[PDB]
Amino acid sequence: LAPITAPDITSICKDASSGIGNQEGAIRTRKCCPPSLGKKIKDFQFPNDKKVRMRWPAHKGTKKQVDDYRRAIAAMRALPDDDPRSFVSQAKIHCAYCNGGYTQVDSGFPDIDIQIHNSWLFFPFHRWYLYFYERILGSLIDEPNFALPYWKWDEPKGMPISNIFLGDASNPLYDQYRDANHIEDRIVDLDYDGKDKDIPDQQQVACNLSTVYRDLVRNGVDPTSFFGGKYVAGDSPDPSVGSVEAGSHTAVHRWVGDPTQPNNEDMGNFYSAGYDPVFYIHHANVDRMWKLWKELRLPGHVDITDPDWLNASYVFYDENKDLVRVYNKDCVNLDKLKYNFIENSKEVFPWRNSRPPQRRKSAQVATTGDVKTVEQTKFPVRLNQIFKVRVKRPAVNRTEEEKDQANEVLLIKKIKYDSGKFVKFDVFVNDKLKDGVFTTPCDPEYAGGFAQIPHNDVMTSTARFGLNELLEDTNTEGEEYATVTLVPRTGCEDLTVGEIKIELVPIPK
Ligand SMILES: [Cu+2]
Ligand SMILES: [Cu+2]
Ligand SMILES: [O]
Ligand SMILES: [O]
Ligand SMILES: [W+6]
Repeated sequence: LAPITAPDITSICKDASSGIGNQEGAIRTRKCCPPSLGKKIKDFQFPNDKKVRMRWPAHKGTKKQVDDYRRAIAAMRALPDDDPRSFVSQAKIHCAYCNGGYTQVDSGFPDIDIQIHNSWLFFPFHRWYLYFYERILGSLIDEPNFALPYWKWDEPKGMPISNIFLGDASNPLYDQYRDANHIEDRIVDLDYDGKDKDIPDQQQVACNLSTVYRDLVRNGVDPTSFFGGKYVAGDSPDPSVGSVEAGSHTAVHRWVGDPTQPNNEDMGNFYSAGYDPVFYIHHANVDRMWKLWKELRLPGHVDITDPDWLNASYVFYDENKDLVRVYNKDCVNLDKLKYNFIENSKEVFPWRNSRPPQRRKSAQVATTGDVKTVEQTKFPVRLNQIFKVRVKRPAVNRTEEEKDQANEVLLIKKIKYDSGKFVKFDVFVNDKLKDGVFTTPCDPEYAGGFAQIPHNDVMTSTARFGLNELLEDTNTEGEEYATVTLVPRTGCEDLTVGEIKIELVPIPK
């Protein structure tokens, strides 16, 4: 067993040096280390809160919920910087853990950094991060039952940035370093690639709902595909990045960050994202997606039970300025963490049925055209342009019972690129429409994207796309090969793909 283990973050820490493409021009500090107060690290104890903290949609808060949240951020902003509870200290936590603050010295690897992103540590780390953040905010205003808002971008009216975050600096929830084009009641683009789409609001809303369905159902088919790939001590730069992390979560980061800043600060980069209050509220909904993913009660939607994940741990300051070590295993049950999320109390999530519409055969031509197979192709391949290839399937016309027991999964492995820049490419499968056919940004042929916030230690990544639905949706369940189109969107000039294949992945019970 070799679980990732944060060191004494007050003894072992160094300025952030990873994932920041323009350090010279950086708007925020790279000195992201937490203050040293001489505290001894204590083990986590489950909270004894009387009530469950009920996190609320940021666009539908009561006057008290908004005022308390505003009042708490104000108090946090007033704290001396060196206070571990301060506005700046809380932002630096993200920078320390995401941009090279710590090493794996406690595991016996002092020359390897810890990265909690692009791995199965993604969800539980941010869960713990927010747990303490919330409890700190509550303490500052003496509200024992204080709860964060969440950015419900899975709800149409929750998709624009809530107006509680807007205005000027007289509003504590305001951040000047945001994309000026995206703060004027504009609808978030959950599959943003750095350029505004020119599409009707109704269509952006519909595709956003399809993005949530894609991240949580179409591609989030099991723990590996949803949480991200296995990451243990000794592992130096990926593992595979999860569906939410490389999907809606990354899109929102780049959508909010100010593209006129050198690293698209604040939200556009891990090192600066925490200086925007909306960052935590975005991640509050990401945290909620883990809960929703379980609540779907679909096969494969189970929590990780690998000891190497369960026993991984981080260290945070709490509201008492004590150092607390927390483990992944202790954050899986929200009841025990004494918070949850106000839900709609309706039959269904608004995105629950946003599976792309079935492609009509009348809209398709016979074949995907003249295209070579993976075996006829020389890898690696460069994505300086669109790349198409036929991938051998492990089987054709699988039964519902077989599809119920294993996901057919497209693997794009050995994705090599400079990660000093934001990267995105899109993936389409069995695209073969007749000329003239109406298309949208969320057609059934669209498998999703690979999107990566900068995290240069070149870097090597892996993406996993679910095909059980898509092959049905494109009428290609009987075809021996599946035709894969990779479409570069940004940062792919130097990017290389080393392996492409399709596998049957048994659904874990
Ligand atoms: Cu994030
Ligand atoms: Cu993060
Ligand atoms: O993140
Ligand atoms: O993040
Ligand atoms: W319009």
